[PDB]
Amino acid sequence: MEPVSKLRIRTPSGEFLERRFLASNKLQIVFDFVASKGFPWDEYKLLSTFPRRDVTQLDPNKSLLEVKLFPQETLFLEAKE
Repeated sequence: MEPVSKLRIRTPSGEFLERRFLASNKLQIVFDFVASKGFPWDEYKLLSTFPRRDVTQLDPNKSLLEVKLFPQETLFLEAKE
């Protein structure tokens, strides 16, 4: 058994992208997922619950566990200006 992070990512219009990730995965892997769905890290913020933080500004080589995106997180996509 390993720790898993369950992520839900809300698109600007209100639909949800969902994937489970090993908590050991690097954040890059989460960036890859959103990119794959049309919402790349360089174009869209990934906003967390309070305290608010944009996960696209974190170190992409850090694990989900290290950046505290575990075990369940809903993130909101928002276009970068």
